[PDB]
Amino acid sequence: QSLHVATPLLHAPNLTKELECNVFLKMENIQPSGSVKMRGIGAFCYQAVQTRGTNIQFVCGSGPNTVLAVSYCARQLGVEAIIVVPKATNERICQSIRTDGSHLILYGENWTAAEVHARKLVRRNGIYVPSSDHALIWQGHSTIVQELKTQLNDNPPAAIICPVGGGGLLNGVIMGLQEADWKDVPVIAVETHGSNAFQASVVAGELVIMEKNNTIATSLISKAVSSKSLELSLNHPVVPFAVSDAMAADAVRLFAEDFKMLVEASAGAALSLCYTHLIRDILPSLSPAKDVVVLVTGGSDISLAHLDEYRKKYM
Ligand SMILES: *Cc1c(COP(=O)(O)O)cnc(C)c1O
Repeated sequence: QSLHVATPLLHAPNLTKELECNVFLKMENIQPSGSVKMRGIGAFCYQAVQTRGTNIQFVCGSGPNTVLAVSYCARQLGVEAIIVVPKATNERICQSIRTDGSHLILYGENWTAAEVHARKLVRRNGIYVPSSDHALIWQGHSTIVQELKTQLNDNPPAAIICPVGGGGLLNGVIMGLQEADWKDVPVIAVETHGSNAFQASVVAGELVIMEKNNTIATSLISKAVSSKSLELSLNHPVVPFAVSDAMAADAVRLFAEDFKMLVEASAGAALSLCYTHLIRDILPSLSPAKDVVVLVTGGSDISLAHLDEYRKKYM
């Protein structure tokens, strides 16, 4: 069936009180490998093996949580994995990949360069695993909504807050909502100002290309958003919103204090709409009779030293 697991939907009572609205947190940090990537990437990897067999090699350099998901899936599926990460990568990320039995290569100043290098390593029976832009990834991610429907007792929420990098998760959410007949549920698509290709693309009505962007929200860096994201944004209620690195960092700190979990600034971006109350400015109708769902995407590009740095720099 699938490599991902059903995850908890936690009530956030201090937030619910503060916001005068029910806040639920969808906990993707519980997935094998530590992030929501397990859904999308799990689906891609599973299908690749069903079609191509177990003599393939998975190849990936497309971001920290993608490579972790690929490493995990390759071990579960009994397949070779070739993984590239930037020269200065978090050591536990490296150890996890080695422990899985993947072949780890250290290369590049950032994840874009790791990806560029990884792409050149794909041989005749190798398959490159993208982070976001593939139909299988969207299908995999869409499983989150089927779960949400059950967990919320078929009551459509007032909004779903969804971090956006390349738009894979976004696409699965919107597609899941259409399949669930929740076509009217707004998705708040959150990015940081440092890399806002989705938001910029919606303004332009075409795919904006960005180079050299950086942000603490590593998994949200993308040169462009998927063409599918822009297409779906025309036919479903989507609100693009951007927050600062300082807001995302503060949310990571607050979530660690409140829920005792360390999540990436990527997930912190979505949580920041609640912690800052900006959600109320976006949806002025919110009331204690209404529900908001935050997709807490998890991620492994976070550590105690990140939290030291965030506190010093942004607070
Ligand atoms: C992949 C990911 C996202 C959203 O990514 P897309 O590229 O838009 O699919 C958000 N948070 C984390 C931690 C991720 O790994």
